[PDB]
Amino acid sequence: MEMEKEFEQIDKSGSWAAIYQDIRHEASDFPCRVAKLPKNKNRNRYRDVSPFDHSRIKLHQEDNDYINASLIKMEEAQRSYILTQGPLPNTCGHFWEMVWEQKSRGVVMLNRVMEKGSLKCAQYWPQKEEKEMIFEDTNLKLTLISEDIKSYYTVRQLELENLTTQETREILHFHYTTFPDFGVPESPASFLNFLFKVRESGSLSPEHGPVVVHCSAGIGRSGTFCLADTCLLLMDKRKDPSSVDIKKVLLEMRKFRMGLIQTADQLRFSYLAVIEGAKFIMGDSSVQDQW
Repeated sequence: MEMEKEFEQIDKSGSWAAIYQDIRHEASDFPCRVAKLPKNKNRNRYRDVSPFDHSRIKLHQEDNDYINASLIKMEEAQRSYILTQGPLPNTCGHFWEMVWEQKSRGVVMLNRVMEKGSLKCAQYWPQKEEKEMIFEDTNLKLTLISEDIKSYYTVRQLELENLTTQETREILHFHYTTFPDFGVPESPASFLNFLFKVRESGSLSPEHGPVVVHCSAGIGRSGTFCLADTCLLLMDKRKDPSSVDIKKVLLEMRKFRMGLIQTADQLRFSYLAVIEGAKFIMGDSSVQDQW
């Protein structure tokens, strides 16, 4: 496959930094006026990571409709993702309101609450069955239903209830707990196994609203997850591991949210994942068992 030729030639000449810088230079720049309004300062985790106005998710409140979240709509792949920052202590209600209004079935969390000894995300889901959470501002109730903990990720079944209406929904929470503080995993196997666990759940499927994906800023690891998934989908649709250009798909996604893929490392790991994942896509269904 042509992607494996490119990977090996970029590696051979140690120009990943150069390739990645090129992507930074060519990436879209759109306005983020609403994110930057004074009233929204405390709704943003990082001053340098903002949703573009044109693709931002709007909350359906007439109060303040702002949340730091972007709709990434991949037209050809026929997949949509919402990428958002890790909820702040004051934005957990907004987060779950978005999940509700967007009709999402899955939340994919790619960070730990604490990394590098600092808090990266608020504790926005309940950790015990008997202690549900109520978000008074958005009138939603959230209850931990079950939790399946594996060595490198955890899946939880949550019940989200709209207290206004009393309709309830099941949300699946996919928590990848072993993406390293620095660098990236040496093997994409754990990551791919995770992604396919999300896929098998139905969470990425067209019957539902777009999956919600976040890490701390919602661009690095979040970008890696969506990039790999979309690339594998395009390869599957076309059955042509050669026609799928990962740098172009990445640039396409960056039309919808800035900064997707934060380091040359994450770029290289993205190639790694797509290359290894394409073995499964192309008819070798046994590679999933070895992941």
